[PDB]
Amino acid sequence: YFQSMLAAEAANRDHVTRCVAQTGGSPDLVAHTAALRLYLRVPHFLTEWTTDPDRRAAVSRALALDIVSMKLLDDLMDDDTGLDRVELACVCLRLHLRALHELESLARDPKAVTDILEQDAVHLCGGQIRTKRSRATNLREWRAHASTYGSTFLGRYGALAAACGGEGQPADSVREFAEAFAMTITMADDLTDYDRNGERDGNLAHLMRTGAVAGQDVVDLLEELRGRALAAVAAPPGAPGLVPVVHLYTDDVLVRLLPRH
Amino acid sequence: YFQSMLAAEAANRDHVTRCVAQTGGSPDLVAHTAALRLYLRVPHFLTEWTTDPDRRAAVSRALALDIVSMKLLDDLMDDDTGLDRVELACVCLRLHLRALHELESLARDPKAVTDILEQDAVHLCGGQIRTKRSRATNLREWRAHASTYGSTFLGRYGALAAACGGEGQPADSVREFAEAFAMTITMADDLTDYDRNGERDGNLAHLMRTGAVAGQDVVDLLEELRGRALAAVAAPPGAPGLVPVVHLYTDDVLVRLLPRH
Ligand SMILES: CC(C)=CCC/C(C)=C/COP(=O)(O)OP(=O)(O)O
Ligand SMILES: CC(C)=CCC/C(C)=C/COP(=O)(O)OP(=O)(O)O
Repeated sequence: YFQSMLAAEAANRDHVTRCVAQTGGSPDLVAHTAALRLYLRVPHFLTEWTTDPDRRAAVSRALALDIVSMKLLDDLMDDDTGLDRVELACVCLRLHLRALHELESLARDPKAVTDILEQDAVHLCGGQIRTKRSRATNLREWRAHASTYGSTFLGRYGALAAACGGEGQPADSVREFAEAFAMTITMADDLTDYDRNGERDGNLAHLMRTGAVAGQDVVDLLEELRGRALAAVAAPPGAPGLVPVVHLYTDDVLVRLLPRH
Repeated sequence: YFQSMLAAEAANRDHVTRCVAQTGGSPDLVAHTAALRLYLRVPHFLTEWTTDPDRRAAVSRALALDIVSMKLLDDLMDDDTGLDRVELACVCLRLHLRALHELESLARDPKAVTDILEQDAVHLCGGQIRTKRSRATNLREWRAHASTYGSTFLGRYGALAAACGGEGQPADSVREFAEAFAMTITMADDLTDYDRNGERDGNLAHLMRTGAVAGQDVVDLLEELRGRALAAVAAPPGAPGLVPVVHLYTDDVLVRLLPRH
């Protein structure tokens, strides 16, 4: 099942790029949203605890919609991309409105969705505002900024994934996996995004390159995140299928990322 | 009651600027969202058909939240403003999430909100994408672009306003008022926004200044929009309180806007 994954990634990549295009997406944007592999695939992982296949394929795409929406919300603020700003915005909002719509139907408690989304919208947002204001300058201090725009971000789709997955789901363990997994990813993004498009202010790669964070710490943490992640997957019932993934990813930062630095 | 209005504008201006600030709003943004008079006031009009005072004050603020959210969504795409992009985005999303949350509680049919929002999200969005792509060059052709980002935009809060206002509301007449009123506003924005911050491509002011639209047509339409608006206010029960407003505004474009051109 390092198949089931790319099949859902293909299925979610299709649903999204079809909403993107039919809304006025340009050939550079449908193309952009189609190439957001990780985002499109992540939903599959968040719904691993979900039993019925259809409802699984269901919530997997719903999440993929809002996740990309959110993504484009970024690209519009970061402003790098080079795509048109007008589209990025509409399409963003479009996709969202939609995810809300579908997620809202796959819910047991309709009111449930808007709950999760609101619960800490202040943390998620004030956290990414301040994150980019007072750029971090040390681990205990980067792992704090990464705990918001990263951990809490995915934490929520984790919760949604659970509120729309169908009763008998380790509600909070799903979230634990989400929040844990998410950070290993952020480190994966920082350790890579320094080399590729030369970055440096607040970056987790720079802070290592200037004795502001010991490589041994980075690792310690990366190893804790696996621990924390693998822990939540076990929680009963348990998501055997994710055990391989958690390793596959954490092992990838360790193997091909941390070495460059 | 050209009082009840500024009192609700003051009440909605407060609710919003308090969410904006507590989320990380900068002193230039809380200041910006506080000065968005029209947006903050419009909700009051959309809930004129609503009987109970509390639920009215209720849905009036809820709408004010998403309306500003949407506004800032713009400012981020237009990109003019000069505020930080990171905030505009977060705060935007914040405010939204919130409006959804409150509106969602003042609903009879929870699922109802996400319905309205989705119903034509493709029209609202594809409409504002294409609107700015193939910039308009004549009335029958500007009044078409204005029929989306403008009419349908407010049409929806109109519908929400009705789905959260409380049974026994001219569901569709509220929307008629919204969509009608909205366009008179857009003309008010174009007829003014040409002089102020020198604009010209697709602008309803330019197209008059180059024989692409006869002033007599502009007026004909402005007069139809009042007709259409005043019509929906009458629809039973009827919103006597809005009759003065509809005039007050349409009469203002006629009196102090159309003359400059
Ligand atoms: C609060 C909001 C609107 C957040 C933006 C959405 C988000 C968390 C994107 C993840 O990007 P990333 O952190 O994985 O990397 P990159 O900066 O390259 O997109
Ligand atoms: C579809 C989206 C996200 C639309 C933006 C929100 C909106 C309709 C703002 C109204 O602005 P306006 O038309 O009254 O004038 P201005 O361009 O000056 O803000």
